[PDB]
Amino acid sequence: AAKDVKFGNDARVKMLRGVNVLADAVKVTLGPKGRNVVLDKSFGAPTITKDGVSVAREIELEDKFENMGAQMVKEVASKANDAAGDGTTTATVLAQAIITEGLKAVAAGMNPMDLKRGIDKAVTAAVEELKALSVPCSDSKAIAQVGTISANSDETVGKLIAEAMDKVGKEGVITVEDGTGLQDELDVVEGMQFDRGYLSPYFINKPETGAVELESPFILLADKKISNIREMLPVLEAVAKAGKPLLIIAEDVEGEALATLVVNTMRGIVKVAAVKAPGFGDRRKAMLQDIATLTGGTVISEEIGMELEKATLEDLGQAKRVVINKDTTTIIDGVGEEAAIQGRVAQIRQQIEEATSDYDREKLQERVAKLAGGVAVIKVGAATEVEMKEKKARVEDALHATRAAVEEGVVAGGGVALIRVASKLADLRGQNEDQNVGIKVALRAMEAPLRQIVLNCGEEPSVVANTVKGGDGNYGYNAATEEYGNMIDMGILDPTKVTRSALQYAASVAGLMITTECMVTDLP
Amino acid sequence: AAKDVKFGNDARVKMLRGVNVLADAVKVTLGPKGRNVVLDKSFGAPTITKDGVSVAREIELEDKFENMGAQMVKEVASKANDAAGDGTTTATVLAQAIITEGLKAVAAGMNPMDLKRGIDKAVTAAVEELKALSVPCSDSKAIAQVGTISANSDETVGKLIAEAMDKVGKEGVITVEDGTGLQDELDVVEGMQFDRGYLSPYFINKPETGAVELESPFILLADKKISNIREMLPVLEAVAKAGKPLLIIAEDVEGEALATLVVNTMRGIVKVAAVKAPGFGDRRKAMLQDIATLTGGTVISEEIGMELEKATLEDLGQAKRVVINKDTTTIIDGVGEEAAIQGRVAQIRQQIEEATSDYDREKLQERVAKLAGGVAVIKVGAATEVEMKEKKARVEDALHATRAAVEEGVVAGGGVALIRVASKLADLRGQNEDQNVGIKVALRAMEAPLRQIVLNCGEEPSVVANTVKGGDGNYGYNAATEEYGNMIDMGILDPTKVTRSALQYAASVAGLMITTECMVTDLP
Amino acid sequence: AAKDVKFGNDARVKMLRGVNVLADAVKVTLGPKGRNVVLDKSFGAPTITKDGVSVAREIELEDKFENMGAQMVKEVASKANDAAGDGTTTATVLAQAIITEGLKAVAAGMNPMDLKRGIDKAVTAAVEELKALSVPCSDSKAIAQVGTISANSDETVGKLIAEAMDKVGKEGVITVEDGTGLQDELDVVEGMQFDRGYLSPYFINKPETGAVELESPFILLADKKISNIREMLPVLEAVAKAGKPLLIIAEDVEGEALATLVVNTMRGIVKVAAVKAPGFGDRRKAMLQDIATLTGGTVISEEIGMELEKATLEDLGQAKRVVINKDTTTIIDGVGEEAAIQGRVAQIRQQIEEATSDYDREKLQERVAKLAGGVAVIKVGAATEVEMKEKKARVEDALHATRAAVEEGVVAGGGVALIRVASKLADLRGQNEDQNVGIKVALRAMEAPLRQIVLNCGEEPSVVANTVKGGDGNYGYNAATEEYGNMIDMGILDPTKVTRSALQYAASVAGLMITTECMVTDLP
Ligand SMILES: Nc1ncnc2c1ncn2[C@@H]1O[C@H](COP(=O)(O)OP(=O)(O)O)[C@@H](O)[C@H]1O
Ligand SMILES: Nc1ncnc2c1ncn2[C@@H]1O[C@H](COP(=O)(O)OP(=O)(O)O)[C@@H](O)[C@H]1O
Ligand SMILES: Nc1ncnc2c1ncn2[C@@H]1O[C@H](COP(=O)(O)OP(=O)(O)O)[C@@H](O)[C@H]1O
Ligand code: BEF
Ligand code: BEF
Ligand code: BEF
Ligand SMILES: [K+]
Ligand SMILES: [K+]
Ligand SMILES: [K+]
Ligand SMILES: [Mg+2]
Ligand SMILES: [Mg+2]
Ligand SMILES: [Mg+2]
Repeated sequence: AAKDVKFGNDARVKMLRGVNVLADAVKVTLGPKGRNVVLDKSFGAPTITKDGVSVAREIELEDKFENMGAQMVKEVASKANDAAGDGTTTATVLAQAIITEGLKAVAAGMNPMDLKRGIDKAVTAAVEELKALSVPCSDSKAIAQVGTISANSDETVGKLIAEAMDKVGKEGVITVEDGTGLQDELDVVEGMQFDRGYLSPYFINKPETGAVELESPFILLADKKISNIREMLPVLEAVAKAGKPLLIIAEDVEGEALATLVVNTMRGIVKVAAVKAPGFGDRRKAMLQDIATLTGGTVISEEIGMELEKATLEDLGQAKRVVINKDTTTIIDGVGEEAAIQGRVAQIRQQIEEATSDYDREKLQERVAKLAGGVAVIKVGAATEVEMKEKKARVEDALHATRAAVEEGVVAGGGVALIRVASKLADLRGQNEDQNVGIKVALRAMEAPLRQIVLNCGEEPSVVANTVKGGDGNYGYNAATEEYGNMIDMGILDPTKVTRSALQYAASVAGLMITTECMVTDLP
Repeated sequence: AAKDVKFGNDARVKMLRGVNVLADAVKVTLGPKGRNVVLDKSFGAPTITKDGVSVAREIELEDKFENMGAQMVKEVASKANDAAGDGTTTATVLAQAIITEGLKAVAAGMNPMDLKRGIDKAVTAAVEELKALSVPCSDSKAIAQVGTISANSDETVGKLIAEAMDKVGKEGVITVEDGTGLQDELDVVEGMQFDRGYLSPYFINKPETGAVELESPFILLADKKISNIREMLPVLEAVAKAGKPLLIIAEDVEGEALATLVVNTMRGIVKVAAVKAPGFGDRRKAMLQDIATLTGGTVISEEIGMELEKATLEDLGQAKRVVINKDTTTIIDGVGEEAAIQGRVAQIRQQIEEATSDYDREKLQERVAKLAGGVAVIKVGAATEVEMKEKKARVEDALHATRAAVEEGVVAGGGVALIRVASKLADLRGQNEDQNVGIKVALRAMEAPLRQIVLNCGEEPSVVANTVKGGDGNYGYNAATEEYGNMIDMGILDPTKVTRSALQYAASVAGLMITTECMVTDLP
Repeated sequence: AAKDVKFGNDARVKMLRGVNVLADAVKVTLGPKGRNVVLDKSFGAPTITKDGVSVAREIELEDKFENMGAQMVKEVASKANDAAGDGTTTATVLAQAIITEGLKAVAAGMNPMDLKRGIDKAVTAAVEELKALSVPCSDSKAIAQVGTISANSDETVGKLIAEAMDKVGKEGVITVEDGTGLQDELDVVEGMQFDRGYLSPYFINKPETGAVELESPFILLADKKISNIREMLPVLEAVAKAGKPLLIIAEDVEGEALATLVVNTMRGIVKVAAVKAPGFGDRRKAMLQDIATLTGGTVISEEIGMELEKATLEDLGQAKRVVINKDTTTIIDGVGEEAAIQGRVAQIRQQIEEATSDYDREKLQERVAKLAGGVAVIKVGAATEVEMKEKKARVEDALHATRAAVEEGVVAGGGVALIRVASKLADLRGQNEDQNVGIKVALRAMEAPLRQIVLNCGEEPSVVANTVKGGDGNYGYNAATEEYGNMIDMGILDPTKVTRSALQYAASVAGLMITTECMVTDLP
């Protein structure tokens, strides 16, 4: 309704103070000597986190102007997280430095939009230099290293991730869940396994109790429910009874089919089992074809001139063995030739890139893996729930970080990257003096991350930053050992993707934020 | 509703202060060295914008009177927007100037209604002088220029629009959507293509690309959803003997029909495909006749005496090719008479002037494009959502502005146009001395845009206004380069329509506003 | 609720101050040098108006008593508007004057009830003197003049109204709507105009812009809906297939009834069209016979001993041409006897009385115009919405004023009429001295309008009032030219009816208001 407006430097100060609250809150978590922030939650017990964007998201201020500022820089940490998954704190520190020096330049009466232009040019150039310094991260050693770094110097996490990426490969899927016991644990499921259980509990064939085993069985795949009665199916069972046991996959299996199926499996004339198909309906309908081509069987598609009632023993798929429990169904191997199969693993790759980003990629690469690779799950150990949350957060951080490292390569850590490219951009100049100042502002702000890392140790940022600028190559400061040295040799690695993204995102919002000559909001 | 009344100068001052708050808020965005305003939003993050009407709309003041003033002048920016789409800020600045100088004139005790009379006369003359100064904007260079100017000196956007307008021809449509990646992108679809997919994936001919290609097919156009194949059948048998494929368009095609159709296209009995009609009921039924006349077939209307069972090969439409994928359908080289096409486009032009703006103009011209011209979409690149808002806003501004240039021609930018016609009206006089004063108020106020453009650079407006008024023709001040020169030669162009509009709209509300002797509102 | 009572002068002051607030608010709009009032509105933008009653209606005051006063005198402006349509401001000023001098007289201890009697007697006499002074207003010159005057010296309005009233005659109907473009436009539809559109768009004939033309067709008139009446129809269809096209008018034509009609106009058996009947159920059936006698056709009433299926080729009416679009239908040159036309015109004349003056007259005069004469519509041009409200208000004012003048004639403007009758009543006396004082109060108050018109110019009202009171006849003051002269020759004319009304209503509420010895209201 009724508004309140402020103009010029008067508004810039309020906005800046607002930025500074969010930034000062996020800064303490930066680097190895960084400390932890506690975020209250109304419903439960509090959460303790070193994760930057988690802290940033929770910040909101009275005094609506300061709040506007904070709400604006919150976006840099949020997009940093949503793109890379690590380095949010760094992106925030960069944003703060840029806003500060930038507004300082505006106070000098320099043209703000021109400052923005200079900054953005400086950033594009710096991004080129970054993409240049990057060296591929391939061998499991380096991977374990960047893993350890994103995890705040927990070696176990890095080595565990290196192992997982080693077993299921890069293309393979890796997920992380809460662990029961205190030790971190890595579970790896190979081959075709999907998450659904047996419809009838009577099917257990083994002293394994819940589990069910079928040796070299035949697999039947149906698009439609058997939900009516057992009428249509038995013609297939008659051919299936000749030499083999049988596995069923469909939409669902109702009583009339199930009970009779049970009675026949009990004596049993032939051993049979039935489970729901893996996913939600359409995706799952797509996954039935996966199971089909994998087992060398054919899907029965109601919407074609193949009828559910008529099917022959050759229509069935074959497998070495199959195992079912309350949770998942498993095929121990496909009997179909790898030419056609790998044809389908390759052809699904055209489906891999799409407007759905990672939503499709998790379960699609899941699909690809289940056919070719494997799926992995990391159970994070902790004593208490408050340790559990933070620990798992660092783990997911390390996972994102390693994926980024693998994808875009890595550059020297400890914030030595940005300062190193900044030294290469010293001769860069713009169209006018204002733009020159903008560039110089950006180049100054790229020192921020390192100075903050040093500062969290309670040491001179000026001195360390200088003695680093005195050096060449990967020479940098090791904050944990509080000594200088070669970063790459010390195994301190920043994934290029996260440094690149953090810088890009910081400059994007700070650039716009320093062009503010007016602010409009609701009344207090 | 207990009221509160104020009279005369006592009330005029409150009104003026409010106006001054709205205007001073909008002004900072004026011109190239103009700056940005931040608008808080309850639901989301704040918005950063250089767009004038965007800032104007958000303004509301506590004091009911001041608020009445602001709420009244907000309309000039709004109408500016609804007519031109650019020049909102300018229209606001003109309104502020006229109001200020006018109320001062009332302080002299002059007759307000006569001041309005004088102002309106001066404006009426100035518009003609503008129509004289306006020169055609045709070549892609000029278009690119006005684009660049309205876009706040982003040349890329200016070139993009000129290019697009070149590719889709006149009557072709150009729209802008949020872009996925950081770079700007121009997409162009030529001819008749609508967004619907094949109903069954089994229809696919010539895979991969999951596309269906029909060479010289028959197009079937149905107003109703297709459930049974009985009603469907005769025409299909007629086409199978015909030697040709068949394309289907309806509200939808239900199971029995799809299934029968799929099985028949599979057996290799007939090559067929089916897609939904393009829009919602009135929209789709309206577009069915377009597609019909384009392909020379006749729509089967249950609501007329054609029933689907009775259908003829002549009821069918024909085309050179049709191509369908999961997303879009395309009709290539329809066989419908060029006569019929220009007939229906002409018949749509009567719908073009329809009193309901925005989407009606947008989606109607869209249809036109599909029949004759082509459609284009400009995707705006940005790192973050706030940058996306700023860039995309500037893009639609540049878009409307270029369209305005094409329609009404262009005049010298930098507001040098208004001052130039104002010098031409210097000998104008009215019926009495007061009206004479009104004219002078208008002519003095036409300097405002230029003086503000200069003022936002932090330079003497007085001096620039003088040295410009000393000159003639298109000689003006370049605010970006902060040096003088010919406006047209330096490519600073104001679309004549937005400049003409800004002035008329400003004058209409301000003229009335200075006639206020009393103000009535609710009590605090 | 708990009340609050005040007695005598203490309460009278409270009433008076409120009256004075309403009045001082309305007065500022009086005469040519009058000014404008701004009225806040919660939902939308504020409203700017010179219209008196509009300002009056919006007034309500905190203090309950002052509010009682204002709320009571608001009724004079309201009744003035509801009767005349102009002269609201004048009526208000009269009321304030009368109330003021009256309360003054009450302070002298005069019997209020006697004062009321004196006032009313003086007024009743003053009306006679007015109708004596009244001169016929006929010629388009005069019409244009009083029109222009009520419109606040906008000549275009006077000319437009004169054009319409000359074109459509007096009895003809005139309405006013918001205009598309900036310029005022007068549209005139001669002959039989019909408000409803075609039910099927396929009926379209040779014209474009979706119009249908039938040359020398037959007219069909039905009381009942045609749906299942499809089969009833053909007996008539035989003549339509024989020699000529066909037109249908009824309650409605449902689906499948319509379709058959369309198909035949397509195949080319018969050219036909169908539209809904004009009005709501009972009103409309009366207008059907009008159309019947106009075209020489006969109404078919299912609700009479006219049967639906059987009708003859001669039972139909004939016309030169008919034209239909989405909005309106038009019948050219009915073949019905002038005997029948003037017969229905004459038989409606007892109905022009219509047992009331208000609701019915509006749409009845519409019917009257449509049958013999013609209808006119004035579209009002404006740049912006706030101007549109103001312009159309003055236009509607001028329209009412012209009709009033034509019916009752005109008298000299500038409020010189009343001051002229006041001189004639100088010898008037009552029953006792108090009543005499009342008479003199009315006569004294009749000077008020002129003195206010003068006062809004910032001139001595006393001086102009005296030097005007010194002359005779139509001698008066022109406030726009600010010099004296003959009023009617200068084209300043007040319709006798509005002055007569203003005086009567003002006297009615003011006479009673001064009789107050006590006031009761709710507590704060
Ligand atoms: N032992 C270390 N010595 C020097 N720099 C380190 C060390 N460990 C991590 N860093 C640097 O600190 C940064 C880690 O920041 P962190 O606190 O994880 O928040 P974020 O990852 O969101 O920036 C990385 O850029 C990394 O290069
Ligand atoms: N470099 C420049 N030098 C001088 N005038 C300019 C320059 N760029 C734009 N202008 C003028 O400034 C005005 C820009 O309007 P803008 O500030 O974008 O808001 P709006 O278009 O809503 O008024 C136009 O008159 C344009 O001609
Ligand atoms: N040029 C003029 N000189 C003097 N009086 C005028 C002039 N024009 C109009 N008037 C008077 O002004 C009065 C009407 O003005 P206005 O207040 O706008 O409407 P109303 O009072 O009828 O509601 C009429 O009595 C008319 O005679
Ligand atoms: F504080 Be982090 F590693 F996003
Ligand atoms: F200030 Be704008 F580009 F309408
Ligand atoms: F106050 Be008005 F011109 F009816
Ligand atoms: K961290
Ligand atoms: K702008
Ligand atoms: K008035
Ligand atoms: Mg990290
Ligand atoms: Mg602009
Ligand atoms: Mg009037």
